Amino acid sequence: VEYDLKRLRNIGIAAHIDAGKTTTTERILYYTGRIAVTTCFWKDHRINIIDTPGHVDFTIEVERSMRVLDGAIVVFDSSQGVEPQSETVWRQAEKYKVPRIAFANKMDKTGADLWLVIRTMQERLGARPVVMQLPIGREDTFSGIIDVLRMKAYTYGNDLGTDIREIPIPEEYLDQAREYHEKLVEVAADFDENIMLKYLEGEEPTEEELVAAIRKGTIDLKITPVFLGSALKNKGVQLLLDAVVDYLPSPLDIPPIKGTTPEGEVVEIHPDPNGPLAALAFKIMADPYVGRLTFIRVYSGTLTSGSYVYNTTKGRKERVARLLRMHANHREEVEELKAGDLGAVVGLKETITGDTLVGEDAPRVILIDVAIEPKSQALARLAEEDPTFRVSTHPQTIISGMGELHLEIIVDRLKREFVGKPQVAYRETITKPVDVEGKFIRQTGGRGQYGHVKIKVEPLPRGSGFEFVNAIVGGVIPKEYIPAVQKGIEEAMQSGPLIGFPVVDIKVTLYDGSYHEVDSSEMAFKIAGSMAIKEAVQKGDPVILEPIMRVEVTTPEEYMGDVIGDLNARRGQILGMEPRGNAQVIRAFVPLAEMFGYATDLRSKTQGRGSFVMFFDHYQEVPKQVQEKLIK
Repeated sequence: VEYDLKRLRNIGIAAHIDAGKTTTTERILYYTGRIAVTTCFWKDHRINIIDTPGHVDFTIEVERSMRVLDGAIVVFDSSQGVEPQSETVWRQAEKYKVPRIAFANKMDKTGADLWLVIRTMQERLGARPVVMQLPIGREDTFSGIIDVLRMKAYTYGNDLGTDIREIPIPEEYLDQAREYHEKLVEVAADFDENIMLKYLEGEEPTEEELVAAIRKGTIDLKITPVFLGSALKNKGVQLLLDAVVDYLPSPLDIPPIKGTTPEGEVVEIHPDPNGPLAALAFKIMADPYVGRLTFIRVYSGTLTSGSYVYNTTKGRKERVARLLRMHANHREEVEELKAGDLGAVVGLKETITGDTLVGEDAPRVILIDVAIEPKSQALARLAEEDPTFRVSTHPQTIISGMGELHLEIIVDRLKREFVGKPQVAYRETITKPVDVEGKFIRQTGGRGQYGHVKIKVEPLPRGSGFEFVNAIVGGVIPKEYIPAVQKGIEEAMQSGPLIGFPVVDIKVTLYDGSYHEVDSSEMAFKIAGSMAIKEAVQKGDPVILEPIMRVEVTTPEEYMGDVIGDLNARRGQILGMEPRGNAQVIRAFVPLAEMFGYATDLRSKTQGRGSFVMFFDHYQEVPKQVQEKLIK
């Protein structure tokens, strides 16, 4: 019993709200429960159920939720096969190469038609779908379910699961089954030579050969078997499981994961238990008891309760208090989880998500600027988890960073859990080298001040930051003020001549000036300094730098034209593109500003079938035609 790395099946139920990703799990658990990562046994196997983001988009949450599991059961709404949403899920599973099966749920709701699913899938996703079971009864008749592999029926006595009888296929369907059973028999052929020869003689192949040949084909990604049923009616839930055990991948089925080692080079992280440990934190949930817990996934070696781990992604060392195992009904305190498994590690700090943990003996390996900003308690705890955003000064309340309205996630993880102007982060920098001077003669009253300096600001390559230099020879400006100067210069940078945005990519070279043996002061040289600047800037054909964007739109081949079109209107610079299995993806450059509410446009331009993504790539000027407008 206990554990065998072959008995492990780590899966997540990818789908949508409606499709039934929830009910579908609520039942599974109900069922495995008798006869953020809940685990439950089913027929000799440990099934780890890695809860999926399921909020449709918002990859980085979904990607982690992906690289972390092996299985995946894309469940569909049999009232409309491949609805737009679930496709994108697929694309996601698609992208990350996760082997997967399909569940035609709601097989009793009015529209319910298995083929509708089979038609679509083959069409929209372009998958090679195997039909695993036929249904008996139609929609709100849908009685039992057939197994075209073992050729055996199951009639469900009620919508509760307290009734269910194996029965021979009533002759009503007798042929239909005999038909698809052979199509299946066929498919296998393609994978197990041995099979075919039996196909061609009409020789019926062993149950294993099939079930096992078909499994090979799925883990290979060449196919996607299909099961059907009703979750909120108790029909099929069990079988769906059998499937999971039957054809989904255990950790060793999956290919070793690659890893960035310093010195470059990516490597093979085998699930060798007797190997040096390596794991990944993907979700953190503050628990009522025990508190902040970290769910992980062991990839190589073994982690034991009360041990030390070196989080590479953060240089900090951490001690693993105790370890836990989340069940539906009862947390499970344990002393260790081996390579391939995964669970919650209680007692940890400093460490986040997507972090890489190792063994203080083992090899240490690793597995944004926030261009958009709007207007105490809250941000401190919100800053605890989420190093993405940034509490910022700026001339008085400016959350700043990453994806549109993801900030609105921070806005609602605020005034809910605990405005406006979602605007582009612009910059200002000269383009031609200027030579200036600053001066500050005052009286302030009876105490006279004096501060006079001379600099030469230049255009720094985009990317280079700020560079402050000193040419001052033998004190013309006394060494004790120079820093003051550097301070004022550091203040002027704050609000650019043009539109008042940080100034950047500039080289300040202080080279002369003067002073009054006493009329000078610290406040004095910080002034002429934030003058010599604000001055040299507006007199240096200043510019407005905007965030050119790097985007990844995923359009099926169908609309891949008018997309490259609208996109091109976005002032974007398409630069390439590769195909993503069925559909094709396009990577370009699109000036952030020319991109808001893009989501719903893509939404409309493609029937709600396209999905993009974007990471800040860089800064570039903006033709006066844009600036002229931007200055209005």
